Amino acid sequence: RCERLRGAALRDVLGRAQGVLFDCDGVLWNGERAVPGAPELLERLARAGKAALFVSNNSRRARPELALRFARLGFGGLRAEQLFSSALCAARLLRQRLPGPPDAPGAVFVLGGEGLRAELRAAGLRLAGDPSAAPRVRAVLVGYDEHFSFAKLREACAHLRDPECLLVATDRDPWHPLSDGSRTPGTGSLAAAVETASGRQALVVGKPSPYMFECITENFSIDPARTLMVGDRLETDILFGHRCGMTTVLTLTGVSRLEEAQAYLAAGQHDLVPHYYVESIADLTEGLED
Amino acid sequence: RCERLRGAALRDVLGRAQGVLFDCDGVLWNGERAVPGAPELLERLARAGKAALFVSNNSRRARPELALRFARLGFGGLRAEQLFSSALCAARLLRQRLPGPPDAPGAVFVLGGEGLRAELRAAGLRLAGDPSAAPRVRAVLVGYDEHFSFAKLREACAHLRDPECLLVATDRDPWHPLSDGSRTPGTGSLAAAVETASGRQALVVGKPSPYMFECITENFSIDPARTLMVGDRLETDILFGHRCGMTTVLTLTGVSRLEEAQAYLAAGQHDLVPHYYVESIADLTEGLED
Ligand SMILES: [Mg+2]
Ligand SMILES: [Mg+2]
Repeated sequence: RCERLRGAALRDVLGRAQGVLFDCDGVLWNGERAVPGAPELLERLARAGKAALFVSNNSRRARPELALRFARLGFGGLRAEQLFSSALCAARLLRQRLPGPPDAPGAVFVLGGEGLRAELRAAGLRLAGDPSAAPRVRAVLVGYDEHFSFAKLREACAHLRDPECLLVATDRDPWHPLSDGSRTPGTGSLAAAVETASGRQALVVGKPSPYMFECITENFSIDPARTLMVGDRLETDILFGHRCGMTTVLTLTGVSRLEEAQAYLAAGQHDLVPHYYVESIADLTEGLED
Repeated sequence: RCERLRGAALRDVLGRAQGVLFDCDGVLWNGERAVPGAPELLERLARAGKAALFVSNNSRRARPELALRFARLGFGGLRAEQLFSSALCAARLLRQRLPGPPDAPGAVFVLGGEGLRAELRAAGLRLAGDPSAAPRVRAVLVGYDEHFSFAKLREACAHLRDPECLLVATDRDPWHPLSDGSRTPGTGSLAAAVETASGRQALVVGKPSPYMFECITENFSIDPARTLMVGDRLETDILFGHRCGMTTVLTLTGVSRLEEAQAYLAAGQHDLVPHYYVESIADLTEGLED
């Protein structure tokens, strides 16, 4: 129904909620700059005894470095266990799913940087291109790869020739905004290249995939009916929220515009329609008030 | 109806035809090896006074080097004017369509090698990355780019931010077979990456695009109702043949299997169903016989 969230309703929605899931970029901050009032919403949520957790499709950085951004931008006492990234969760799914014999479960061919590789190793996954004592490659992982090349695409497809080799994508985010006003290509753009050349569909880890929620709920009980999902991207965070059965809030500090959300409601595409919208998440603090 | 082409029917089909359009790879040859009897079909067609022309989605080589392959593999007196490649035709469409003011029609940002660039220049197109006297980039061309990188993908999308900048793809061939038994990623795989990151649909030049036929018929009159289209790929050559209104022949020396064609006929997908099939194009010579 895309309701602007204020007043009596806002107080009710937040009061009933046991917890809040926050996308990060476009939500808490944009580039170098925190959304004013965002850290203090988080303080007021802790103080109201409502759980905050964070869901990021970022596969560029391992958790401990991704956590750094919080403090850097004025988000104080957040513990790394509150942060879930597609990198963390890709590492976890591969451990859960690697198809090979117990004695040698398989190597993962990874398209991604050093942060992503760390997470994978941190989960006990063997990587192709790590020094040998070559091991059979049993999954291809496509992450945000700034050094993506045709040669890598060619290698990924050679591995995927074996149909028992998994294809995994961290996310399908097509592109990402930068401070200046330019976009960077996303993982979804690289996944599309790998899918097309190999003739395969990827297993997607990050939002809007329901697996990202399975990853959050390994370490925490979350009743999605009592949880809010807050994000800036309709096709990522809002869609995620719907598939998980959460009340969705669109914040207008990021990628999607209100026009796009109103378009989808008129088209009846209810999965990409937010329950609520705030101009920025500093607008939710008012509904917690002492 | 997917009829195996022989006997009385074969003699009739070839007798009525004024001309034949041949895909090259998987049709005339595979890798280093000519299909036996293929050069002599071509001799017998000339001798029957039936026109042969050649249609290739190849954007790797400029015409004069692409022509070399013919003689190299025992295809004698073929003149370069009989050969149409997506590279040649991409060069032509860009000249026809570049959106800029008469005094400076615009530079083309190209994802492709030295062969492709030559064709583009040979048509009088200005290239980004050629030395300056930067010129405004008014088209992005995605060809077969063996040196494709994330950095190039990022640059192509920056150009495409301007919506008056054209997106052009030479072809959408996802992958290509090699002698050994491995595939190389196709242009379609790189086009999918560029499309996804930029949020745009490419203008496609090569088969199955109807534009490839417009490109052939600039230099030649072809009555498609009296022309045969022969290829190995259902989704490329057969589909092309259908959209152009030609009688389509599948040859079994290349990518598509007869099973795949029979599947599509049962699914009623008539555009990807060949009129006829031969095991190899050496089987058509018999229907010309003196
Ligand atoms: Mg976001
Ligand atoms: Mg072919």
